[PDB]
Amino acid sequence: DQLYSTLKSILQQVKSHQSAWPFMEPVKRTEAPGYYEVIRFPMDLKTMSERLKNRYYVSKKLFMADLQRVFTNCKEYNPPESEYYKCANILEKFFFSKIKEAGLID
Ligand SMILES: CN1CCC[C@@H](Nc2nc3cc[nH]c3c(=O)n2C)C1
Repeated sequence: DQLYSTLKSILQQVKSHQSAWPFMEPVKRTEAPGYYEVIRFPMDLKTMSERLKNRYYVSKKLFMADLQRVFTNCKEYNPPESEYYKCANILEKFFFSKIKEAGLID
């Protein structure tokens, strides 16, 4: 499917970005105790990859929602001057640029 091919490319490019390291896998309780009592809807790029392979992203408004949740979770949990917050904004920019290059639209 062409939609699948585009999203996989976009996601793979996001996963390769230098600023994607805080979001590759789910937050661990060891890394942030009590995280999962504040962030009701966790999301990460591994979870997104599996969701892509399982064919859950039948639309753009969907792939966007999951990836945006990653950023909003980080901005809600962390302060603006932490490296996690900084990484979210850098990666968000890159993401939106990649969305434009592909002309991905609803
Ligand atoms: C799998 N692990 C590897 C290590 C980094 C972790 N991601 C992460 N950790 C902390 C700690 C405080 N705030 C955050 C945060 O916002 N994030 C996204 C994911």
